[PDB]
Amino acid sequence: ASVHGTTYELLRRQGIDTVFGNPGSNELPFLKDFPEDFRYILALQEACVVGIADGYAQASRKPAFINLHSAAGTGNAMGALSNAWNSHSPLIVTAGQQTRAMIGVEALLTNVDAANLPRPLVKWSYEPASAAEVPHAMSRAIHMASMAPQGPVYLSVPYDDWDKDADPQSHHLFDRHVSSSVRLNDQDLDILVKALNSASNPAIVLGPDVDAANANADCVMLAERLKAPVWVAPSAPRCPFPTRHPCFRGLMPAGIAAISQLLEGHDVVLVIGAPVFRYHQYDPGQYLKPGTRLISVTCDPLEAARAPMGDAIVADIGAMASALANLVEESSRQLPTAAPEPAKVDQDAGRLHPETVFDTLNDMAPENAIYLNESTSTTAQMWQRLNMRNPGSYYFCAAGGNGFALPAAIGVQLAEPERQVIAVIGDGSANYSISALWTAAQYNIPTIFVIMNNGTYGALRWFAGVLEAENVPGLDVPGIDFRALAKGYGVQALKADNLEQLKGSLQEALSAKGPVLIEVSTVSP
Amino acid sequence: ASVHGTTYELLRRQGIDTVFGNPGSNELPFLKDFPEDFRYILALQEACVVGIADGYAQASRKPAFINLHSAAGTGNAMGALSNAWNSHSPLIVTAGQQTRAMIGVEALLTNVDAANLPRPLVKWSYEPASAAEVPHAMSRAIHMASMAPQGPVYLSVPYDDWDKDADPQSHHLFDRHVSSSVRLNDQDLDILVKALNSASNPAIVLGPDVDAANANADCVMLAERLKAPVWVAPSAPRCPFPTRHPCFRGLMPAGIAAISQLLEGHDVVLVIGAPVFRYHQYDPGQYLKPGTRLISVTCDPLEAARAPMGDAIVADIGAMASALANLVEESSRQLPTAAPEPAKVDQDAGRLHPETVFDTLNDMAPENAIYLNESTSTTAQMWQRLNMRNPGSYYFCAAGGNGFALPAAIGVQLAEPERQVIAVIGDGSANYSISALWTAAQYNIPTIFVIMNNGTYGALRWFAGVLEAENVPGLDVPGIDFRALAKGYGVQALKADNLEQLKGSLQEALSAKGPVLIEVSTVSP
Amino acid sequence: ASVHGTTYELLRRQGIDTVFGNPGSNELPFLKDFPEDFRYILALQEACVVGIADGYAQASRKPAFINLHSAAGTGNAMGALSNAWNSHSPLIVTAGQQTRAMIGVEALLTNVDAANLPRPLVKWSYEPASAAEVPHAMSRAIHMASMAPQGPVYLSVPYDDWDKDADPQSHHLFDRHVSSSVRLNDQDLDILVKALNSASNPAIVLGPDVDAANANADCVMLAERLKAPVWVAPSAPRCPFPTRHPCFRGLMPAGIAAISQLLEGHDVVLVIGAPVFRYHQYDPGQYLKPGTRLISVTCDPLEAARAPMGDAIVADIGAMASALANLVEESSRQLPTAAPEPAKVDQDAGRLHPETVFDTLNDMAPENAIYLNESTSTTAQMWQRLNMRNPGSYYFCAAGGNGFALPAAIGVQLAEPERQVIAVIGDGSANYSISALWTAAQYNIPTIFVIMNNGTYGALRWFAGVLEAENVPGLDVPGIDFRALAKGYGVQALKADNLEQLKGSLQEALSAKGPVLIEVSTVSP
Ligand SMILES: Cc1ncc(Cn2c(C)c(CCOP(=O)(O)OP(=O)(O)O)sc2=O)c(N)n1
Ligand SMILES: Cc1ncc(Cn2c(C)c(CCOP(=O)(O)OP(=O)(O)O)sc2=O)c(N)n1
Ligand SMILES: Cc1ncc(Cn2c(C)c(CCOP(=O)(O)OP(=O)(O)O)sc2=O)c(N)n1
Ligand SMILES: [Ca+2]
Ligand SMILES: [Ca+2]
Ligand SMILES: [Ca+2]
Ligand SMILES: [Ca+2]
Ligand SMILES: [Ca+2]
Ligand SMILES: [Ca+2]
Ligand code: NA
Repeated sequence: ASVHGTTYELLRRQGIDTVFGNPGSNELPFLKDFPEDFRYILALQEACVVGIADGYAQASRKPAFINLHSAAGTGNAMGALSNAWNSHSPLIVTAGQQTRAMIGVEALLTNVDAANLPRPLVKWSYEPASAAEVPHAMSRAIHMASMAPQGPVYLSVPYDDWDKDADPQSHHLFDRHVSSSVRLNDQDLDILVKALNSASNPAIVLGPDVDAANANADCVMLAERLKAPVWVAPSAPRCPFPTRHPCFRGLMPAGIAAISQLLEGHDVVLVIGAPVFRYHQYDPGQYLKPGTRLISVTCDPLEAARAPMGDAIVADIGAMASALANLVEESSRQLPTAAPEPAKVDQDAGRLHPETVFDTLNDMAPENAIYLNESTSTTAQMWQRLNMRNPGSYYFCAAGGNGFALPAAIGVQLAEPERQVIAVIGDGSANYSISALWTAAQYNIPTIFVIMNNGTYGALRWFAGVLEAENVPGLDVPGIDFRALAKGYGVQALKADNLEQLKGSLQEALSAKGPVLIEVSTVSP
Repeated sequence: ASVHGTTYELLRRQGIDTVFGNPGSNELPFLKDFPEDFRYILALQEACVVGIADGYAQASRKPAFINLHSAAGTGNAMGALSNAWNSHSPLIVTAGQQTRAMIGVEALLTNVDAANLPRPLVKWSYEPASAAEVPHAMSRAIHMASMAPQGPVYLSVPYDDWDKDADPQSHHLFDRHVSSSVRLNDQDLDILVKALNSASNPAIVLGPDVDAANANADCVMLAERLKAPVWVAPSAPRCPFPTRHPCFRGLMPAGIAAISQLLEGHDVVLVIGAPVFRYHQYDPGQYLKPGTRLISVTCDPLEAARAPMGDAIVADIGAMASALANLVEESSRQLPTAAPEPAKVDQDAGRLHPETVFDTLNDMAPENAIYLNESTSTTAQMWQRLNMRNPGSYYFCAAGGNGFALPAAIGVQLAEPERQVIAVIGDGSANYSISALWTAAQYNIPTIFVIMNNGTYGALRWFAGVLEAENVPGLDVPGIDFRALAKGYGVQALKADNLEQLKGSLQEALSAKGPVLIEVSTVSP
Repeated sequence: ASVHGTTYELLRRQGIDTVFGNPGSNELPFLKDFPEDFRYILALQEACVVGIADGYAQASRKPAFINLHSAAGTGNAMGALSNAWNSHSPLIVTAGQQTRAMIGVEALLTNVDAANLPRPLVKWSYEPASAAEVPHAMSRAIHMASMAPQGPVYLSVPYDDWDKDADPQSHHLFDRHVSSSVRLNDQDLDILVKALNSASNPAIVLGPDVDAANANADCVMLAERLKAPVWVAPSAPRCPFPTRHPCFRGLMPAGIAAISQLLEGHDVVLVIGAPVFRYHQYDPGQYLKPGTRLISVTCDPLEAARAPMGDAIVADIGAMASALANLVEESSRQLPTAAPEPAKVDQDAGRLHPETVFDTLNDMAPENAIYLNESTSTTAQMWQRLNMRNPGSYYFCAAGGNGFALPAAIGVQLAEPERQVIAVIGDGSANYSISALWTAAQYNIPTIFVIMNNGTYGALRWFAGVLEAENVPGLDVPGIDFRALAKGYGVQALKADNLEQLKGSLQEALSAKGPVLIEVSTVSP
């Protein structure tokens, strides 16, 4: 067998059947004779390729396979890898290298010092020392991406390797099963459970790895047993809990003092599947108030090490959530009371308030819709106004890097063909990965893109106000016609200048058979 | 003085007056109170920011200053840095970091292990250990980018540093002058000159660092004195010689055997300002034939070390070209005969052959036009058909990374307001950095963009044919309306489906007062 | 509180009370006002410092704290870190940096790009962005070294940081408890247990992480229940099993084909706490024979990913060994039969055969002796001839790097004051870290050093024979007087030229009150 044949066999035996890519010359020997059981998803720029793959991996809860071109293609994807690192996304990033005989001379298209290029945003990064090693290196990449804590990995392959003979012993790779589905030992788990059972006023904080593990339902059982309020950890990349459940208390503010004040009076705070914590604004004060102690369950040693307070347990979130939910006592305390609905903001017949947009989406969207957020000044309102009952219903750029949601929404829609994806993206953010629209058109992936057009980088105006910074350039983005961009890439487009038009546009989009972009004129901040 | 005030003073004292950027939260404390004598050029995605800055630096022959956001913004620019590394572009890349007090916790927007992120594509990469060090670190960045061999550098700055007090001793930085304008010692230079004077059939090969040094005219004098044919080294990022001068012989083929065959019979081959050599296709054979010896003058130790043959001298290209041109004897040999004009290809009333497009551009464009090339299957024809008399007249992605020419053409046009820039970009390549169009519209930078639309990644079909690779996915890019994309970003747009319309479109574009995009229907390969 | 006071409080609250070091100027602000409850162990060269700390950490099963000087001191320790990486040794390596105000100028003693220096041999490597972050960075280092898979970490601290004010919120660091004591979920653990219970001819292979976890006794119970033979994985850094237990089968040969042949006929091979596998010689063939399947339990994702065959589970070795030992059925198969004693080799009245030395050690040493091995040509005989009943009884350089055993034996003896340590070290290996002898003398740490003096690098002669390599220089090390070296560093020294003198020398050494070196004249290979 060739390295080509052996590697595609390994991939299919490990459950991989899709290549997200933008091709180049070093990759043609890999892509040729493309197997009939695989499918290739082209995107026009590598941030788009990786964003699509990332949404697909996060929603499908399985690794996604990517093929990029050498250093320039890898480099174009590096901002997307920033986000994937902070979402623990299992991404297998492969890139083609020059033929081994010209790597030394640094021929055009040589990826120099290739393994160092995507560092520090990958868990593992490698270029094999010979062609026959390629399948074994691919096996390493698959497992490194997939083991807890999941994350992106990188493999560079000289183009001449694919046609070489494989090692006959590579067959031992095909059916390897690697598990990290582990939980705390019984003795120590009993100590934790007793601490939770004994707490007088526990609180629960959940992060993205809960949703990645599909631990959401177990966390609902845990919160119901403990009679405990539940928040989402700050800067949330995913939604780990039903947002209208009576225990839900919303998105935590991303500040040190704000969080310790919120937790004041809670004796035990159990954090599951989050860093402790993804603060943003500097809001100095106490990490925790006297009387509060914190216990974190995390799948990532790096998160456990860097928490500034609390105890930690490094284990699989699915296994731990299941065990805790099933072991804790039912407390005799009263179940928390559901938060009241948000108020309707006043809305005239002109430009839309973001609150109106989210209320209207909540009214019109299916109950199993999936939302993505890159409308960066409106996140708090989004979290208050969308009832997200089901797992896998929300994604936000985990590193804060714009350019995620537009492509990721396409990947999510590919992963979840029966759940309508609705990406709510600001006019600023829409540009970073605009060409991803083309992939939705070409493959008829029926994502709805809602562009919140207020003419400015609103979240930067917000932060400038926090800093009391004046005379800052570069904050306005006038003069973009998003319907023309959508037409450019073959996507049906609508505009909503007022509420009547927003309702009409959403009704048309929801009954369309392909992707649709709606440009919404929103109020300037 | 604050670090902010001191750093802008250093920048202006070192000749920097423009910030190319896409802002974020960590950068607002740098950008605030933006000085009145500076200008800020916004682009909508970081590949665009860096491409614009790169074109500006290459055309202006001076460093360009960039400001990006943390890891995600830096990462989005990494493919652009691939190209800048191989063009020796003097780019000062700055990125904002989180406040020092939350770097440890890895708050949102922390750039983890920041200096390793852009490696291996930068000459120098650093995050200062204290606020007061920032001006001194900026000084290092300026000089590292600017000294031979020029190239990109990276500086990460915690956002809280800018308001801190500067070191009063930072004033010693402001007027430092650093020179690398050096040439081989007299004794050894005399030996080289005697070898050139003695040669029976010398040849000259020129690379991009000739054009970067503005050594072009000196190289013309040298070639005229030596009566020697002149080629351009393969995979050429710039044009180092007048393309209708009698000595000019065109772009070398990017293959080992092809080059040694071309040089056969030349006893001494003098390479100036090029790697030896940027081959692409694998074309194995002799590096040089018996009877040919090679001497390379390069500004880059890495190029001198990796050449597989020849002697080398590491020195400034401007200083060496001037010295050689003025020291060599005038040979009594006959001056080489100019190459004949290319033939007109047959052209019917339908889709355009690329050769027709280039002939028409050559007929209609001003004599001091500047061209950029990202029409990757048509490079050889472009080189044959455009008379480029002047320095600074051609740019092509030096690492082969698509996404350079569209933004770079804007930067070049900014650098050269009196020379009409015409970027010839394939339909595939146009997408990588499409949002750069917006910057041309907003700042009214009157670049002309000629989109060669053949529906496919033609150069990849070419390489697949070289490999005899079949059943490759992802090679076609149907369904893009470039006039709608241009309208999306505010750029006037025209379409040319035939030669009559191409002439009309070019006449309109050349008399327009702002940027113009022309979508040209070209023949499918 | 100062950073100094806060950091020593963190250290003592996390169980650290000893600093292994070689001081320098950048470290004096850390070491000053040294707390009375700590002790400082000086060694004369940094390979020695780290080797001592490594033996201490491995034997004490807890992290060891090291302080080295800047880049040169860190660099001198890098070979020792090679070994520590492959033994999963929890080492907290700190090094002093220049004052922040001169880092930029690169004053003498600046550690440039410090965090990259010990890479790739550390799990985590960092220099804090401010003085107030130092305690939090130290907390990260402690936990990163200590969490599974344990390993070395690196922290660089500018010397001016220690006297700065600490953050009052650093107290939350002091009592953090971080656990990685995890095991496979119940459902999947039951599947594994059923597979073991069902096996017709199981085999067990154990590696060093068993001994690190003190899982040895659980592995004895497991082997007795399963009625299974037990080997030690190749290139063994530790001894995980009693070597005279009836199930024990010895050290595996370090070759692919040799291992698959050894395992032939075993239907299920359970590997615990080892890489799969640390082969040495290239012995190509089948990784496993038909009929054998492999299951690995490893604490290290990197080991699970790179195994070329088998299933894997990533979990804590102590927790998994305990669970398996207690859950499996007692098989009705007959218990394996103990291996017979090794034969006595013929020995005349002259130079000693290594087999004689090991037999004599086994006869004379206490039953709870601890051995170290850096007599590299005699490892197989050592493993056959020493009855090691107890955990923590054997150490060998895990990366194969000479210079470990001499210092490590001192650290082990410090960790285990009531168990006599006997380091068996070749004449070649003894030189790498010879100055470590001084630390044994100064602190009266009563290690016995047995120098096997055959005049040559015997293991290299062995490998040269495997390669059929001739005319190799540098293999002989004549002319070293080890008694004079021992006298140089204050250690009592004896010589044994024959068996009578070996017995007499060992009797004297075993009844000495301090360290003793015995130079043994062994047969030349
Ligand atoms: C890759 C990248 N570049 C720049 C930024 C900075 N950035 C920018 C540019 C934001 C503004 C986005 O504007 P929008 O129109 O999408 O939404 P709002 O107007 O609601 O903020 S939010 C933010 O953090 C970033 N985080 N990531
Ligand atoms: C960043 C990046 N991604 C992908 C490629 C691979 N690539 C691609 C995708 C080419 C085709 C460009 O198509 P075009 O329409 O711009 O021009 P032609 O049809 O004339 O080739 S040429 C080439 O090397 C690359 N070099 N750089
Ligand atoms: C730091 C280091 N340097 C060199 C070696 C090479 N080396 C050397 C030099 C060996 C010979 C050791 O000789 P010895 O006298 O200690 O024992 P033997 O004569 O029994 O081999 S074994 C071995 O791998 C190494 N592994 N590590
Ligand atoms: Ca098919
Ligand atoms: Ca906006
Ligand atoms: Ca002005
Ligand atoms: Ca094309
Ligand atoms: Ca004391
Ligand atoms: Ca020896
Ligand atoms: Na990098």
